[PDB]
Amino acid sequence: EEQDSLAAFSRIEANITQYDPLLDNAGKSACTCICLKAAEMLLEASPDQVNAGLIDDILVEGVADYNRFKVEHTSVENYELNTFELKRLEFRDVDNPFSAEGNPYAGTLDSFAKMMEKASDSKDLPKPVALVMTKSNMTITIVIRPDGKYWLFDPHGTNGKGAYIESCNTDELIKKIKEIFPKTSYPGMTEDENLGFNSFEAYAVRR
Repeated sequence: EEQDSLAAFSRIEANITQYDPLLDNAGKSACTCICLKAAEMLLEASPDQVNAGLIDDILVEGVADYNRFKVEHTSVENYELNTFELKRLEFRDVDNPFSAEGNPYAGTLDSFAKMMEKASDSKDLPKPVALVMTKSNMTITIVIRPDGKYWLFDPHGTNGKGAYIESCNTDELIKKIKEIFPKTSYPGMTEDENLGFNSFEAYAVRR
C-alpha cells in the first residue's frame, strides 16, 4: 500500500513532466525556491516517504511560493526562510582568505568534496541538514542524512521529468556532481577563468 521510494530505490523521479506548463511558465529562476521547498519537505521525511508524489509536491508548492514572491535576484538570501520553516546555519570555507563570517560556502567545483567532508563532520551542523547549492543560476539541494547517505534533489529536468532525487554515498555523490555541474577545463586555463566558469555558493539550512 505504498509507492516506490528511496527506501528501496536509489533514484526516484517526479511524475510532473519536464515541460509541464506549471514548470515551463515558471522560469529557471524558480529553481532556488523549489530547492528551498525541497529542503523543507525532505528534512522532515524518512526514506520510505520519498516517492514520486512527494517530488511532485515539492515542485508544485515550490512554484506556488515562487509565484507569491516574484516581482530577478533569486539567491537563497532573497527568500524569507521562516516561510519555509527553515533556519540558516553558519557554514563557510574558513580556509579561503577572501571569506568572511556569514558568507555562504563559496568555492570552485574542485572544492566540492572538501565542502561535503566539512559539512558531514561538523559539530555545528546537526543531521539531517540541507545544503542549497547554486552554480551558474541552477540550484540543487543536498540532504545530509544521519544514516551517512546523501539525497541529491535536482530540479534541472531529466529524462522528461521535472525533477529527481538520488540517494548516494560519499564518493558517488562526488561523482554525480561532476555530471550535474560539469567543470570547464582546458589546457592553459587561468585561475581567473577557473573562478569565472566553475564557482558555486552553498547555504546550510535545517528545520
